[PDB]
Amino acid sequence: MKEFYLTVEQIGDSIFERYIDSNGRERTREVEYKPSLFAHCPESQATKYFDIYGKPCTRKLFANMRDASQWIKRMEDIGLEALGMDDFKLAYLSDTYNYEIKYDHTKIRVANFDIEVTSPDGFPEPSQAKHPIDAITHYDSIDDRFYVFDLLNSPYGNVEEWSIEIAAKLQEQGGDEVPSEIIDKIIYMPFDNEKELLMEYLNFWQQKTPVILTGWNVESFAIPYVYNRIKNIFGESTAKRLSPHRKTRVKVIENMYGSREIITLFGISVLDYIDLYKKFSFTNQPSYSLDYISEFELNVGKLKYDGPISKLRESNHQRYISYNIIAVYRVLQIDAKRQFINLSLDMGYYAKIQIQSVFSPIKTWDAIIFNSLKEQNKVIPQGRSHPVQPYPGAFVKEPIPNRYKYVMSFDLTSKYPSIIRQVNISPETIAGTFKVAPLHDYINAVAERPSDVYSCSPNGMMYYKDRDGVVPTEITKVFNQRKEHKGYMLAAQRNGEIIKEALHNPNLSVDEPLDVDYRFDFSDEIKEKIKKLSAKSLNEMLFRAQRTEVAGMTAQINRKLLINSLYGALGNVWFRYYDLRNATAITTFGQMALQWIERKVNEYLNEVCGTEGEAFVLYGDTDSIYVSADKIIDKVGESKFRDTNHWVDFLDKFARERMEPAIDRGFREMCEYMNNKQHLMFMDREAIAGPPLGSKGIGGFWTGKKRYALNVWDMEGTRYAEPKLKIMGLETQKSSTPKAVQKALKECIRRMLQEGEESLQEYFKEFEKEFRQLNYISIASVSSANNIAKYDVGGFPGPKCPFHIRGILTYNRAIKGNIDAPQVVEGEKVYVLPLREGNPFGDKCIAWPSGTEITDLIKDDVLHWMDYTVLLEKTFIKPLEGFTSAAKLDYEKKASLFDMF
DNA sequence: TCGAGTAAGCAGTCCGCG
DNA sequence: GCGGACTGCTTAT
Ligand SMILES: Cc1cn([C@H]2C[C@H](O)[C@@H](COP(=O)(O)OP(=O)(O)OP(=O)(O)O)O2)c(=O)[nH]c1=O
Ligand SMILES: [Ca+2]
Ligand SMILES: [Ca+2]
Ligand SMILES: [Ca+2]
Ligand SMILES: [Ca+2]
Ligand SMILES: [Ca+2]
Ligand SMILES: [Ca+2]
Ligand SMILES: [Ca+2]
Ligand SMILES: [Ca+2]
Ligand SMILES: [Ca+2]
Repeated sequence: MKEFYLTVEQIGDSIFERYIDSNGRERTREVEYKPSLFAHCPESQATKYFDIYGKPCTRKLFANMRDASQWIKRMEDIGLEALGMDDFKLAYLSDTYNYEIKYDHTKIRVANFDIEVTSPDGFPEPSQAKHPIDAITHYDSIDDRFYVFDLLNSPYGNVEEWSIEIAAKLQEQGGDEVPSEIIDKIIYMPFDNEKELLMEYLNFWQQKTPVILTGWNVESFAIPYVYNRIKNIFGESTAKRLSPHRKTRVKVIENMYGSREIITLFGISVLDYIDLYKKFSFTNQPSYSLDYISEFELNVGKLKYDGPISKLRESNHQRYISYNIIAVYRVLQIDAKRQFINLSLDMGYYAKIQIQSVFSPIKTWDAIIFNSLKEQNKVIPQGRSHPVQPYPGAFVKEPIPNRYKYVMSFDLTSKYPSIIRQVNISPETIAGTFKVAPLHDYINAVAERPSDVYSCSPNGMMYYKDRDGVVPTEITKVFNQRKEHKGYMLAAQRNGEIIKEALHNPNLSVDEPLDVDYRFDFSDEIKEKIKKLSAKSLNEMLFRAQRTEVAGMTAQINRKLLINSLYGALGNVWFRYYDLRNATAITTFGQMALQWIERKVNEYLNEVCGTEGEAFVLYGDTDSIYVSADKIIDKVGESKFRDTNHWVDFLDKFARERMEPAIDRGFREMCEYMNNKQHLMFMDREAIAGPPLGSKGIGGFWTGKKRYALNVWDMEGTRYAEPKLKIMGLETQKSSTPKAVQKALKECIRRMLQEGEESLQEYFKEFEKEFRQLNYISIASVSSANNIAKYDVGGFPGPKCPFHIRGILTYNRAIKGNIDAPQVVEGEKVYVLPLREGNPFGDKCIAWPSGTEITDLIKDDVLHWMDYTVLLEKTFIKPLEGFTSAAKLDYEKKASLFDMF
């Protein structure tokens, strides 16, 4: 096989590399790598190396990496550019793997671990590591085994061995319900002292050294705790055995308020799953506890136990160990679904970076572009310091707040990357500038043509047209990958809807789910078989279809993120190719594109309707336009349609056969106006929305910018079995809104859009009447909590203290002394509840850590003093009032003359 | 919240507005 | 009571 790296590090003048050799075996080597850098040279000197602007360079080969680093410093002292890849390990990878890397994931050791630490006196701080590590579960992907290290004897209690027999039994048998599919994969090792546990763990680690190391909060807790505990018991040298090269660094992570330490393990790639999840899941969760995320992702029940976790080992060591094992498995289950490890490997090997650098799109793109340029013997520029400066972004149209009955939307494929490609925007393609007119003049095609030679953006920038820039070339490659995966995602989505339709008429029989590839649209034969399957088989297929859709979503949405982040990197001062001229060229072109096509669509529809100055485009934000289709429907007349699906078909056909060609003509003209390199503004129909035929539903509404709701029947060619609410920006979509209130507001919206005013009124009246019965957690607001100390003045709120911070201060006063009280953690999220006048907490609200029950001794008081009236007004009535005023509806029935009878 | 970007919404504080 | 100046937070794209 072709060789591929696992990890790479620079340690002084050596590159240390772990890799898979041509026979599929893991190897390690130390290489005295001699890096090269570059300086500009005269024309007279013959060279094969040129910088991205075509200026000749001479290659400097250094005796070692330290000499090269020192040369860079001396060049700074002289005031001359030192060109080339200054991150020498990336140059090493480029030289050693000068081909498209094909990797075999089955040869990569992926380790997933979790530790337990009993701590009677609060949270066990990893920097101190003052308490025994009393359990480690470490899953190894090559062995496919869970290795469980269990401490039986501790200063906090001696316990009996964990029983795999009890672990496997149902909870109704007094067991722990460790899933049957992993029971045979557990290798259980009890220890009568912590020193032998840790020594054995290190020997195990030496034999099965992780390449990818993951888990939940492993970077912020487990890794520093293990390292520091081992360091405390044995000394530094023993702790450094967690690194295969025996090198570690305490790394200080900081943001704007406060800093924290992590431990860099040289020769390991740590991908903490909480951080993978935050970057790649496109959620914003009220809590990031593993129990909360597991429930959300997997629909598994919370791991229940009596008493605090600090007393679980002594009271129920059996459950303690079983829950440690289950926690490790839950991360594996989340990854089986979301596939973020697969994503990280894919993108890491594509860019030729340390796999952990997938968290940094700047590093990822730096490597991709470097490797691309190096293939042509071109030399990358030196990175430079820039002051942070603002620059303009997207245009957002101010909508007229209203109900909107029939709506069709249109959206550009990968807009900003497509602009980069169309205009040919790159560091080395800048051709000059032209005299800019107001944007309005370009939008209305009255400004003089910018250039008859170069490709232009309405910010004044001109670009070469003779050859693609490196940014366009490389963004296109990742875009094409994205397009492939989006195809699989949408097919799986369409397939899911076929199965949902089939579930209306399930067959009474015993059978199996069909063995099919859900990434491809079901054939006629598969569809006929589906119509004869049982509900059980259909539901199994639906689950599999949905999992395939999720896999496609991960692959496509994060490649979209990567290419959009290349645009973003152009506006980040740490990017080697930072240039606000190019960042602004993209955003300003984007503004024009939106408003240009708004004009073109209005013009087209006014023509086919025989009107003048009528506004068909009701809204647009950044890219998409939303078009009112009322007049189109009315042109034929609602009575002509047999059912909802008939007018959806009609609008689908109208959009595709009439509107899209007009939009295409419109953008082709804009391309010629700007003299762009290639027409790539492909705006296709997105949503078709409206009320069910014959209903009193309103279809949709806008309250303002970034705030709307639509009842959608078809989305990008997926025809839903049941209509789907597309709600953007409204409180239903905000993690700060209480769970039960999201649910209620969503149902109010559903009733508004699908059923009408009377239906809304019936539901509102009931919610208002019954909501005090809702569980306190489900009606609590959520907020991130920053700068708690800044507003703490002797335990009381300082000037301008935020409401949620005031709540935390109230909580802190209430738990003074209470030893079984969780502390609110700076920068994490809290639940927040209002409190009625005269409550014993002495303030108008209280807050506590999100994802948790509030501690027992104040819970009864919070429940007794909760201000349901304020809660309802702020979280439910106020937002609903906004929805209904915008939609011109009443959520309460107003008096009429009929009341007199 | 270490990790690409800007636009813009709403909650809440403080305090003016005769 | 509502709105502007401001901080804080969270969303749309
Ligand atoms: C979602 C998102 C968009 N944008 C910008 C760049 C996008 O091209 C532009 C429009 O956003 P979108 O329409 O959400 O996405 P897209 O056009 O890139 O891809 P597609 O519609 O094919 O799924 O807004 C960002 O800069 N960052 C982001 O995270
Ligand atoms: Ca635990
Ligand atoms: Ca120490
Ligand atoms: Ca788009
Ligand atoms: Ca599309
Ligand atoms: Ca059937
Ligand atoms: Ca969009
Ligand atoms: Ca099209
Ligand atoms: Ca889309
Ligand atoms: Ca009490």
